[PDB]
Amino acid sequence: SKSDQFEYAWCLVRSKYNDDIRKGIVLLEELLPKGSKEEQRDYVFYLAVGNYRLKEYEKALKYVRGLLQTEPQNNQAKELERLIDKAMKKDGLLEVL
Ligand SMILES: *CC(=O)N(C)CCCN1c2ccccc2Sc2ccccc21
Repeated sequence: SKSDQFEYAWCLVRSKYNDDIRKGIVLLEELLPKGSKEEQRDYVFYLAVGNYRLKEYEKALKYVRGLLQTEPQNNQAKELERLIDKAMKKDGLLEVL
C-alpha cells in the first residue's frame, strides 16, 4: 500500500547511513505523483529533510520554498527553511575561510 511505502521511505530518510537517505529520496519522488494534496505536502517536507541531511541545500531550499507557498502557515516548514538558510550561510563563510 502507499502508507507502508511512505513509512519505509520516511525511515530511510532518517537513517544513519547516506545510502539509505538517497534511496528514501528516490522512493519519495516516486510516491509524489500518486499522492493526494495532503500526502504530497508530506512527501515534499521529507524530500527537503533528506536533501538537507545530504548537504544538498539548494535542492532542500527549492522544496521547502514551494511547500511554504502552498502551506504558508506550516510552522514546521518555516523552521526547516530557517535551518537550511543557516547552513548555506555558514557554508559560504567556510568556503572563503
Ligand atoms: C522508522 C523505522 O526505522 N522503523 C519504523 C523501524 C522499521 C524500519 N524498517 C526497515 C529498516 C531497514 C530494513 C528494512 C525495514 S522494513 C520496514 C518497512 C516499513 C517501514 C520501516 C521499515
